[PDB]
Amino acid sequence: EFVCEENEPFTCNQTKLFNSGNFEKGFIFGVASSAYQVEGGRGRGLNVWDSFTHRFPEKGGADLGNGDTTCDSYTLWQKDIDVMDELNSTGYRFSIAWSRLLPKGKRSRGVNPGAIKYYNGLIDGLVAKNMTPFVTLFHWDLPQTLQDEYNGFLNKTIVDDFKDYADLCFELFGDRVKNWITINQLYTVPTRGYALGTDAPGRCSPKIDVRCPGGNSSTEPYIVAHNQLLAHAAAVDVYRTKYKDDQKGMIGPVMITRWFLPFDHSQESKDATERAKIFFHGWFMGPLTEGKYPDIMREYVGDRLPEFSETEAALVKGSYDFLGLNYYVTQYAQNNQTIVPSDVHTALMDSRTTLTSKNATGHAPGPPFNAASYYYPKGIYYVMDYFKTTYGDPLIYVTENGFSTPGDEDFEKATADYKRIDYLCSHLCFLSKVIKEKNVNVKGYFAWSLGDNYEFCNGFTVRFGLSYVDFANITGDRDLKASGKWFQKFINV
Amino acid sequence: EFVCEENEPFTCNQTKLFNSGNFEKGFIFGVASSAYQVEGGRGRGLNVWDSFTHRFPEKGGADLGNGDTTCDSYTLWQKDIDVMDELNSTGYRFSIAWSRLLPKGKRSRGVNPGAIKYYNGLIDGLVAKNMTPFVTLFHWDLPQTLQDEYNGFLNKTIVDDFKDYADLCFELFGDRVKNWITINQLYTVPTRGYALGTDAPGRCSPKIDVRCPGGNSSTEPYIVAHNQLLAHAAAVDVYRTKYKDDQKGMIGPVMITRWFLPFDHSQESKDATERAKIFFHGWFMGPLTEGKYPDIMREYVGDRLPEFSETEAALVKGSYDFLGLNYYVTQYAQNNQTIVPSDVHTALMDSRTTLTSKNATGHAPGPPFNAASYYYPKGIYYVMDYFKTTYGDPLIYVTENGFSTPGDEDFEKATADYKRIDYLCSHLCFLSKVIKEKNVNVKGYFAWSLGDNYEFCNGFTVRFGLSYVDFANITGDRDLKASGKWFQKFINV
Ligand SMILES: *[C@@H]1O[C@H](CO)[C@@H](O[C@@H]2O[C@H](CO)[C@@H](O)[C@H](O)[C@H]2NC(C)=O)[C@H](O)[C@H]1NC(C)=O
Ligand SMILES: *[C@@H]1O[C@H](CO)[C@@H](O)[C@H](O)[C@H]1NC(C)=O
Ligand SMILES: *[C@@H]1O[C@H](CO)[C@@H](O)[C@H](O)[C@H]1NC(C)=O
Ligand SMILES: *[C@@H]1O[C@H](CO)[C@@H](O)[C@H](O)[C@H]1NC(C)=O
Ligand SMILES: *[C@@H]1O[C@H](CO)[C@@H](O)[C@H](O)[C@H]1NC(C)=O
Ligand SMILES: *[C@@H]1O[C@H](CO)[C@@H](O)[C@H](O)[C@H]1NC(C)=O
Ligand SMILES: *[C@@H]1O[C@H](CO)[C@@H](O)[C@H](O)[C@H]1NC(C)=O
Ligand SMILES: *[C@@H]1O[C@H](CO)[C@@H](O)[C@H](O)[C@H]1NC(C)=O
Ligand SMILES: *[C@@H]1O[C@H](CO)[C@@H](O)[C@H](O)[C@H]1NC(C)=O
Ligand SMILES: *[C@@H]1O[C@H](CO)[C@@H](O)[C@H](O)[C@H]1NC(C)=O
Ligand SMILES: *[C@@H]1O[C@H](CO)[C@@H](O)[C@H](O)[C@H]1NC(C)=O
Ligand SMILES: *[C@@H]1O[C@H](CO)[C@@H](O)[C@H](O)[C@H]1NC(C)=O
Ligand SMILES: *[C@@H]1O[C@H](CO)[C@@H](O)[C@H](O)[C@H]1NC(C)=O
Ligand SMILES: *[C@@H]1O[C@H](CO)[C@@H](O)[C@H](O)[C@H]1NC(C)=O
Ligand SMILES: *[C@@H]1O[C@H](CO)[C@@H](O)[C@H](O)[C@H]1NC(C)=O
Ligand SMILES: *[C@@H]1O[C@H](CO)[C@@H](O)[C@H](O)[C@H]1NC(C)=O
Ligand SMILES: [Ca+2]
Repeated sequence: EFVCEENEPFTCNQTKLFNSGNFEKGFIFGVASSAYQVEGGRGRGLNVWDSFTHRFPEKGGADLGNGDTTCDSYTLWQKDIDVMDELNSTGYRFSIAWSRLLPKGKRSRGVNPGAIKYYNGLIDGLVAKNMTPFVTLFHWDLPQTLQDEYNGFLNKTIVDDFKDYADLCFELFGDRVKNWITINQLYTVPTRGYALGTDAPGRCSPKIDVRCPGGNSSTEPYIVAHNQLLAHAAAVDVYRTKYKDDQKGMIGPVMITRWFLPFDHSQESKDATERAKIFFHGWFMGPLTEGKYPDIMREYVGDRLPEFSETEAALVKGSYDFLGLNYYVTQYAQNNQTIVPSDVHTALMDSRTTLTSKNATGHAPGPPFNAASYYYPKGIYYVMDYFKTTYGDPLIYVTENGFSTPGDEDFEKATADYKRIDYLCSHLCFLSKVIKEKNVNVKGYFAWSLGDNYEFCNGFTVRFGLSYVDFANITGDRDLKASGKWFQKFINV
Repeated sequence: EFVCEENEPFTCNQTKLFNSGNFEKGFIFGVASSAYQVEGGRGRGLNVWDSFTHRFPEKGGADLGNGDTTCDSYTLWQKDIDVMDELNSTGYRFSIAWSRLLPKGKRSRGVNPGAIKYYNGLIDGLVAKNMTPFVTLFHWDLPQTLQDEYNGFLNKTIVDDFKDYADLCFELFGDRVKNWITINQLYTVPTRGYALGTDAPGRCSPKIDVRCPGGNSSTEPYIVAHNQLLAHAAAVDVYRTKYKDDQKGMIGPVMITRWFLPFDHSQESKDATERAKIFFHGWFMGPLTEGKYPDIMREYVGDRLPEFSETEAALVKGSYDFLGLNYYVTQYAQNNQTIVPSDVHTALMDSRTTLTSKNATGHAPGPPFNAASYYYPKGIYYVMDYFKTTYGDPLIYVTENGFSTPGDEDFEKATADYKRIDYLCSHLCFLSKVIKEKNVNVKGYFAWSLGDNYEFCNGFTVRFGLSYVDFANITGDRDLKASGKWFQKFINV
């Protein structure tokens, strides 16, 4: 029995006391990436994130970076496998770019054969290395023409287009791909893309930001999330009834997870802490389980929250085989019953709560994570436990988990990412405890990311990768950082 | 009387004997640019050239450059006026970006107010500086969603969308803008964008280039050019019936002009030289004057050449008030009746001619222009005379004329662009001769370009501007090259 440390110093970076043997045999220790962050613009059509970044370069990052060239994994895909081979990664999570397979958006307008060859090459390369291909259908890279036609997910037309795109993917790669993920972080797009206007497509209220071409921020996020659920339900419907019969695989969505703590020792904070969990996670888990949003959210939002039809409710309910939970940090929750003017009101205010980084006394829950948050290693223990106890204990994979490091660090400092090692071992340490003590059904962990790449809304100012990628010499060998070496030795027996 | 020199050395760089007084008083000596090459990606939607450059970086230039930032005239628009003020330029030619005023392509989908403020600022700045606003409605920057919906100009739908977009421009800027241009270089888009696949949208035959997503190099160019005439006629139709009554302005198209010489002293070359002029110029000038395609083109192309309807023929005929001629170089023409396989045949081969840089004896017609051609100063004299005699009422504006300089030249070499001075004075020299001797109705000349910018299909490998723009320091002062100083002294007499 090992005592996991919650604050510095950390002894989990020693493989003598912390190794893969602390987890059950067959645990998936892997890495992850996103299509827009690695692939690039070559051989693919323009998507919504291209338009958002090009029109508002600051919104895509302070460095004004974009997903045009990044590390060019579309051309250097073999290099990613080489890094994984050195990492002994048994699995890998990547995204299929909709604007690559369907540059014109719709399947009827044509399919890019070069896209199929590229993805087949990567999948076959993983199979030759005996790596499990975790595939994300949608990673926020919606084709641009779809947004210019029916505003993307704001219209229900996207459900049919997403169905056809998913239907084509199963026919091409379903023979080898067995882990299908529909959408990554369902909560992110309606909140940061349709309420705050900080992500693509950039819709927000005029008072929230004049740069937004338009938006309401009080009705659009609920509409977009409602149509996303219908599209996600339709994709699961197609896969099980046509491809699961022969390919024998599972399909499941991925949710963003955060742990919540009371701001102080008051009952109002305790209710606000519970409300934060319900609104942040139950907003989708409720429909995923009972086919309807939580009653408290339904009461609070009222008519601004749409409702699923009888046909839709059956499809949405139980529309998952596994859950790709992603946990990064823990935040404190407090009560905020302040009435807000309509011009600046956002859907995030409907919970009547305020999320903070520090406690009432200014104490952090853990070591610093980024410029404006701190990571709480025990938070992942709570998140897995919360999902297991609140919902019928499902098959859970840690599809995304990582630590941000400043990009201005030189090669020696970036490779010596001992802080990244501390983040990963500690979170894995509490992950092992919750699997053992609480019997939580967690079988896979994917560190984010495989290598340094473009970060949404931040450009290249920070790095999440386990392997350093000198963007001045992207064709050069991508050496593994000290965190990468530790992860391989952690896997190695 | 000055003896115009056709080859080196050139004595036309002395304003003492060759100045603006050689032209009639009120002659417009100005500069020109295009939206995609100067404006940038900020505050505008994605167009077809964005997709072309992003998907095929090599096709957009060896340097892989694109129109994302270039000289950033959207942010530094005052700098362009300052350079023109230093040049004593009496006029200026610019383009209104369709993806800027209408980022979604269709007028019903919304109008960008920030675009209106930007264009009004430039127009108002020009008026305060006594600058003549020459506006090009379309400079090949078609909105991407329009191409992704109805294949751009390949469909007749483009006529209605272009009509509404042109109508909006007259309503906003027609109070001050009096020189409206519908399309720039009508011949270029069907040939280099739908036959060779070298320009946007990149449609070409599979054998011509596998990189092209698809196209027929023998049928698509004639269809696209047919719809351009319908779109061009519609834009003129709107201006005359609604705005010409009160605004009192002129609207006219712009065509690319080349002079042709026999390859050798044979009759077959002489026949081919006459055919080259008909196919290069008469393809549109014929319908613009007589309402029908040239008879020789109709016989040669046959069914692959479309025909105008009775309603369309009346609208297309006489759908111009002036003609913006652009002349750069002269090419030799020879006969070539070689039958080509259909899979590799291009529409350019329908003339049964071959265009060469040198004649049969290997002699160049003039001093070198670029890496693979030479400029013939007397060619502009022939073009004005040929257009005047073949097409009565020859109201002619020289909308584009310039000399390219290699980008690898350092700051000192680029500023000392005496080769550009030699090109400009000599072409202007023959321009004065044809105005007097041949009595051609030429009133304006626009040198290309105002400053160094992105070059289509070439990136930033070459420079056409009269003022040096250090692209590492785009916000820095844009000093005038020796050609810019000469041009000001040419006017300042
Ligand atoms: C006409 O062209 C000649 C040839 O370039 C110019 O003479 C150059 O002047 C610059 C600056 O005075 C010198 O650096 C060059 O060395 C000169 N050329 C040569 C070959 O020595 C002349 O200044 C130009 N004059 C006008 C009025 O444009
Ligand atoms: C663990 O971290 C400490 C922190 O400085 C470092 O010195 C040590 O080399 C690391 N060991 C391993 C095995 O990662
Ligand atoms: C595991 O990592 C080692 C370290 O380089 C490598 O040699 C080996 O090939 C890897 N094994 C697999 C199956 O990729
Ligand atoms: C959804 O699709 C079609 C597209 O033309 C349109 O008629 C309908 O009004 C759209 N609805 C919304 C809310 O945009
Ligand atoms: C401050 O944080 C600590 C742990 O980080 C927590 O125990 C304490 O309750 C917080 N302060 C208040 C007033 O709740
Ligand atoms: C409570 O909400 C209001 C408006 O939503 C906001 O201005 C205020 O800062 C919030 N309270 C705290 C402590 O952040
Ligand atoms: C959002 O829509 C509602 C419709 O009830 C309206 O009352 C509100 O003013 C809108 N928001 C903004 C910022 O206009
Ligand atoms: C870039 O990487 C390549 C790898 O093959 C190497 O040969 C080259 O020296 C590197 N150049 C620089 C400037 O780091
Ligand atoms: C452990 O590492 C060795 C190389 O040191 C490698 O050959 C072996 O395959 C690794 N173990 C597994 C299970 O891949
Ligand atoms: C002509 O250019 C010169 C630059 O030397 C400038 O000072 C002058 O004001 C200009 N004349 C105009 C714009 O009438
Ligand atoms: C445009 O082309 C498409 C076929 O891909 C179709 O919607 C339509 O028939 C065309 N437009 C018109 C006006 O016919
Ligand atoms: C080729 O051109 C040169 C000058 O440009 C001329 O002297 C020569 O006679 C020409 N030869 C032909 C047309 O065969
Ligand atoms: C004549 O045309 C054919 C096909 O376009 C080409 O292969 C041949 O080189 C041409 N002849 C000359 C002399 O260029
Ligand atoms: C182009 O179209 C013609 C007739 O429509 C056909 O004969 C030819 O094969 C086509 N070219 C290609 C490359 O398909
Ligand atoms: C950029 O240009 C400005 C003005 O020309 C100048 O003051 C500055 O020193 C330049 N900086 C660099 C790094 O070239
Ligand atoms: C010559 O330059 C001066 C500079 O102020 C300018 O005012 C004038 O308009 C220019 N043209 C003539 C013909 O003087
Ligand atoms: Ca770009």
